[PDB]
Amino acid sequence: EWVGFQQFPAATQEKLIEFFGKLKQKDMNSMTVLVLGKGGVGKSSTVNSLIGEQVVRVSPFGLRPVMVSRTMGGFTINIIDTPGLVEAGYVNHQALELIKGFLVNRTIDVLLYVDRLDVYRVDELDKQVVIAITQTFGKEIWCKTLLVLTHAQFSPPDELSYETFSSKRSDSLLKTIRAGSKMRKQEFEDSAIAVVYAENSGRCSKNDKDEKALPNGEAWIPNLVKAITDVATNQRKAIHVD
Ligand SMILES: Nc1nc2c(ncn2[C@@H]2O[C@H](COP(=O)(O)OP(=O)(O)O)[C@@H](O)[C@H]2O)c(=O)[nH]1
Ligand SMILES: [Mg+2]
Repeated sequence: EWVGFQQFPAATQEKLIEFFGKLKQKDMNSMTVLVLGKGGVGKSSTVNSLIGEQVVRVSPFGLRPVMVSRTMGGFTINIIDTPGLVEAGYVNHQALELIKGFLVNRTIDVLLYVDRLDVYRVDELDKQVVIAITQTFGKEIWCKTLLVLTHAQFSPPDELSYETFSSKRSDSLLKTIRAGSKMRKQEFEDSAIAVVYAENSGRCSKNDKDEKALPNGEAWIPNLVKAITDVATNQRKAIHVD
């Protein structure tokens, strides 16, 4: 049993059942979502949120990946949660061979590249991480990618709007994904990487259906699974590691 699914709001399960069924007609009855990111960004919390139960560890401070599989009515979602890819402000190459080792003989259907919304810049390290992922998995992982921005409930401090701040922050990271993967114009706009927002804090405003809602009113956990279901299905080739 997927026990976390009975603890979702009534309207979140209505939508999840509707998205899993839309896959079960392309004859896909399972999918593998890899979760990659720097430490601190909320990768483990987004897994706990998606699964609807506390299944991976949550911390302000390693070491092996953990696969989390749940089945609901003929459909299997496997989500791999990884160590942070960063340490001492340098790309951690060991955490990357551990993730690489756990993925040999697996088919990755979606990558969720996770970062925080609530951050004012991107640097060399952010690009060093994009490049290490490209060198590990191939430029093709970015055709199966979602940019997932946690802390979505943040309020920019400086008299500057939520949509101005977040479209700048998104633009930033997508431009860093492009440069770091050294993809050409045509290849980059034809992976057309979507940006989805996450609010994992228990402090998170609910909408009128008890769904964890973004500042615009939308149940972010349905938005995330619609988007996952879509990359899993966009008919770009999936990433088999061997
Ligand atoms: N407010 C808020 N805090 C978050 C969110 N996601 C994660 N956190 C917090 O950030 C810290 C790092 O979380 P974790 O999920 O372990 O991220 P990881 O290191 O990438 O696995 C924890 O103390 C979390 O509670 C979010 O969406 N909103
Ligand atoms: Mg973690």
